[PDB]
Parts: sequence; C-alpha cells; structure tokens
Amino acid sequence: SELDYYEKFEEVHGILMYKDFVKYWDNVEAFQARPDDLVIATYPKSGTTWVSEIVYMIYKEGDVEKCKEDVIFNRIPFLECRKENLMNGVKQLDEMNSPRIVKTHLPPELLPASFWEKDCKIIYLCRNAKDVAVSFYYFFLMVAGHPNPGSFPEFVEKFMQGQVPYGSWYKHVKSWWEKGKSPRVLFLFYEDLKEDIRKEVIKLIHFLERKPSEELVDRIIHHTSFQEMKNNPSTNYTTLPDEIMNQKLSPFMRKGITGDWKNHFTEALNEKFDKHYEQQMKESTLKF
Amino acid sequence: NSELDYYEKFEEVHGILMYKDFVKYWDNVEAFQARPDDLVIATYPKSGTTWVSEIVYMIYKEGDVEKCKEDVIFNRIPFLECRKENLMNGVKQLDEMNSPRIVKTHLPPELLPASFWEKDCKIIYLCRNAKDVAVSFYYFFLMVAGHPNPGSFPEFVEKFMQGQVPYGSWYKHVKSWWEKGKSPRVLFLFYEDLKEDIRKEVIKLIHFLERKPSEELVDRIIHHTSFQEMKNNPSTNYTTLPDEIMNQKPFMRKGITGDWKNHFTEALNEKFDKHYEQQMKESTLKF
Ligand SMILES: Nc1ncnc2c1ncn2[C@@H]1O[C@H](COP(=O)(O)OS(=O)(=O)O)[C@@H](OP(=O)(O)O)[C@H]1O
Ligand SMILES: Nc1ncnc2c1ncn2[C@@H]1O[C@H](COP(=O)(O)OS(=O)(=O)O)[C@@H](OP(=O)(O)O)[C@H]1O
Repeated sequence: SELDYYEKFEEVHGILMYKDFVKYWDNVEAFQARPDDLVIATYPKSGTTWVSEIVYMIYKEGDVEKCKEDVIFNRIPFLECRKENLMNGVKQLDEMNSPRIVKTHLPPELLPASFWEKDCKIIYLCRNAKDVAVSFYYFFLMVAGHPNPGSFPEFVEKFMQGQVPYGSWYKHVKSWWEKGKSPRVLFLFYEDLKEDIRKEVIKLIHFLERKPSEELVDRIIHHTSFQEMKNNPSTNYTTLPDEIMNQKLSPFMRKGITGDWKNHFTEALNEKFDKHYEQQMKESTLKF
Repeated sequence: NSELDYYEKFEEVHGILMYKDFVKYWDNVEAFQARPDDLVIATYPKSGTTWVSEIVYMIYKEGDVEKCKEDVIFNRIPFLECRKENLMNGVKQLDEMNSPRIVKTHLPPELLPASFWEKDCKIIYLCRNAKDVAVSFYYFFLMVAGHPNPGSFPEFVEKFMQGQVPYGSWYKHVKSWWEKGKSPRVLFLFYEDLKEDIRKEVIKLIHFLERKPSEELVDRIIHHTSFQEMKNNPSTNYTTLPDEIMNQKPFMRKGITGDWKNHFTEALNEKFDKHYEQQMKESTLKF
C-alpha cells in the first residue's frame, strides 16, 4: 500500500527521510563542525561501514585493539541519526574530541553548512545503482522504521523515482561527483575497493596525510576484509537488538560482492532500469 | 526434501520421467491400437497443445464453432497417456470414440505407441522456445495436482535443464521430433510462428489435413482460436476442472512469446543460455 509506504517517511528539503530524524532536523542543520572534522558521505548501502573502518584504522595507526574499544556506530557517529531514548548523532559528535569522523548519507546540498564553511575533508563512496538497490531492499526488510518495500520490482520502481530514504541515488551521486572534482573531497568507488583494495587503501592514507607503511596497509587489508568485518561484533551491527535490526532475516554484512544485481533483476527489469539509468546519467562524466 | 517429493511424484518409463499415475498402467498405452485416420498432436508440456488442438478441431468441423463446443476440449480430444485409476483414462476415451480421432500426447517419439507408426498416422508436432516453456511449466507444477513443490524458479529451471521433470528432457524431445519431422506425414510447427503469422500456419495446417482453404474458414479459425477468445471459452480454458485437479485461482495465462524475460534473472539466463548451446549446437533446429 502506498499510503502505508510513505507513512514511515517525511520529506525534508525535498528528499524523503525517516520520520524520527526529521523530528530533530533543526539540530542537524545547526550542527557545529570543526576544521579537522572528516566526513564520510554515502548513499545508503554503498559500503559506508567498510570505508569507515578503513579510515578509523588509519587514524589509530592500524591498532585493532583500539578499533574494538567500542562499536562502529559509536566510534563514528551517524550525523543526522536520532531516535528518542536510543541514539543521538549530533550529541555524540558534540561530546567527541577531535579529530572527529562523521558518517552521513546526506546529499551535498543538505550537508550542514558548517562543514562547507570550515572546508572540511570529505570522503564520498559510490556504488553501482543496481547493487545498491538490492542491498537497500534488504535493509528495508531488516531495519525497523521501514514500510514493506513491496516486491523487488516494486521497490526498484521506488528506487528509480527516488521515492526512498535520502532521495534519488542519481541526483546524490551526480552532485557529489561535482563536489569530488575538488581535491578536498575524495570520490571513491565500492567496485575499486573490491578490485584492488591495496590501491584504494594507499590512496586513503595519502588523502589523510598519513605515512603508508607496509605494516599499516597489511593490517588494514586484513582487518577490513568482508570475512573479518562480518564476524567482528564491533562492525557487523550485531550488538543492536532485533527490534532495531533483525539480522536473522538477513545479515547486515550480507554478501559483500559486486554484481549481486544479476541474481535479482529479471531481464525485463534490467532492461527497464538500464534505459532509465541512461536518461538520468548520460550527461554526467561519472562512469563505472 | 525436494528430491524426496520428486521421488514420490514421478517415476521413469523407458528412461523418461513420468507422472506416477500414468506409469501404473503404461501397458495400456504401450498396446494402444491406432486407426489409420488417427491424427496425433504431440507436444512437450506447455508448448501450446491446446491452441493447435482447437485449430485442428475447427478444420475437422469445417469451422463450425458450435460443433467445437459440444463438449470440453479434453473430452473432444483425448489425452492419450492420461490415467488416474478409473477417474481419468485417455485410452478408454479413445477406444470408445467413433472416429476420426484427434489424439493429444506429450510423449517423445520413442514412447509413442508402435501402432501409430505402424499405421503411418499423420502427426502434428508443436514446439515452443525452451525458456517460455520453462516459465509455463513452472506454473503448471504449482496449479495442477500430482506435482512436487517446484521450489523457486531458479531451482525449477535447474531440474528443467537436467530433464528432471515429467516427459523428460525438452532438449531431447524437440530434437527427436525434429528428425521425425523430416517425414512428410509429421508436420513440425513452432508456437512462435503461430504468434507471428497465424494465417500462414492455419493455411499450412488446412493443406496438411487435406481440406479446402477458404477465406471464411480461415477467418473463423483465426478469431475463434485467438488467445482472448480461447481464454474466455469454457470449452478450452480448462475451467470445468475442479480446483482439486487444476487450481486456476489461469491455464490460459498470458499467451505471448518472451514471458521468460519476466522470470529469468540475468544470472539464470546466462547459465541457461550456456547450457542450451551445449545441448542444441549439434541440431539444425532453430527457434
Ligand atoms: N569489508 C567489506 N567488504 C565488502 N563489502 C562490504 C564490507 N563492509 C560492508 N560491505 C557491504 O556494504 C553494504 C552495507 O553498506 P553500508 O555500510 O553503507 O550500510 S549503511 O547505509 O551504512 O547502513 C553491504 O552490501 P551487500 O552485501 O551487497 O548487502 C555489505 O556487505
Ligand atoms: N490461442 C492461444 N494463443 C496463444 N497462446 C495460447 C493459446 N492457447 C493456449 N496458449 C498457451 O499455451 C500454453 C499452455 O500450453 P499447453 O496447451 O500445451 O498445455 S498442456 O501441456 O496441454 O497442459 C499457455 O502458455 P502461457 O500463457 O505462456 O502459460 C497458454 O496461454
């Protein structure tokens, strides 16, 4: 049902958003950033947790014992996220000592103005639309606060129209792509992390002005592999109660591959999606 | 669990997987006595049997739609090997028929009763592309009693590629009938051809059956056998069968070519196409 679908959402500045977050939006827009804040921005399900753990490790010189001191969602606050009596992203950040690492799924136009004014470093991670759609679909089924996503074809329709939390994936990646032309905003691809993790890890170390030793690279590559992070309670979100995230249905660290869309899209839906994709993306220099 | 289900529902006869009810009295099919003027309509399951059957029936009745409704199609055109104790019996239906008889079967050439070959009966074979057949066969499994749970479509398609479904390998079925189709008395047709140019195929069928073609006869056959008309015709849509046997909550599902695109994922299509080429590369048969 359409009525029930949007009942869980509310638009903020034109993009559909989780109702709970919108409640305290003023706090997000008035957020006070610091010069050395590091923002990790992504469209939902593009690999946020993966790049977040890599960055954390670079900050802690690859000390695994330091990356387990707390769960990922506490070490790296989810900026716009807030749920009464559960979590408060803005607060965690306000009470955190610099250098702070900020997680967000906001398009660049909605990122709190303070981050832009202080010209903070930003890392953006992009993933192919079809794999994002598959992963986002399971997120709907797993995380509380989501309406029934309908059948997969139905959900993909919502996805193509940008009628999902955080809006149009197309506008999201195209806007960040433009921001990414600046050396201050590192634009990365999930597919690149998959193809040659070492190359991307080294790039991230240099972007973050750190020393790229073999020891550091080795530990990051090992600690951030899918198998390790999937069994690491600090990064696999398994500490969250099932009412919030029921991973018995589908685990957060689901498959961690590129191309899972081939297992979900019918040839017909693939054809429909590809046609729509081209009309949405042919003018952008962004390419996979 | 699925394999056990399949084991409970099907059994082989002459090496071909078959519905258990049809195997218990196979001797009755093996010894079936054909008549010289019998006309056999052979097809792999869900290839359009009902469509060509009604076209042929109309040709026999000089296009008299009323004579084609005197009874349901499964009574007008007995299903040869169909048997379920004393509740259903195709051979019995045929034996009591006062000819000319039109016979429906899904048997591969090797299992067709020797009598049909010995009497050199005319045979019409209808073929349909494998992917669309798999889709339609999947639905058949779900709506008709006597089948195991087919599981997901990808799971069912694996069993299909291995010929582990009633009537066996679709690949061997169409290839064997293709060879038989080289004979002047075996007309080999394609479902896709009936979709592309029904008039051409109907005229071809009229000549094969040695009848005189006329614009009025052809025209009547064309609209009477159209998907939309046959779907609403109780004589041809199998709706008179109780839900216990066939649960249409429909047999006349879509009636198009290409529904496979709405069921195969890119990955399944890739795997299927690869396996298909290995199975069909050595045949001149082309869909
Ligand atoms: N280390 C590593 N290696 C490979 N793949 C990984 C890794 N960490 C996370 N993932 C995959 O990222 C998907 C989850 O995305 P997000 O972290 O962005 O989720 S969220 O938006 O922050 O909730 C999810 O994708 P899917 O498996 O396709 O669903 C995860 O499996
Ligand atoms: N007139 C007409 N026009 C177009 N398509 C038609 C027609 N009559 C039957 N059909 C389609 O044939 C499919 C059923 O196949 P069969 O008749 O062989 O079934 S059975 O094996 O005899 O039970 C089934 O295919 P699907 O729709 O793809 O499932 C029917 O819709």
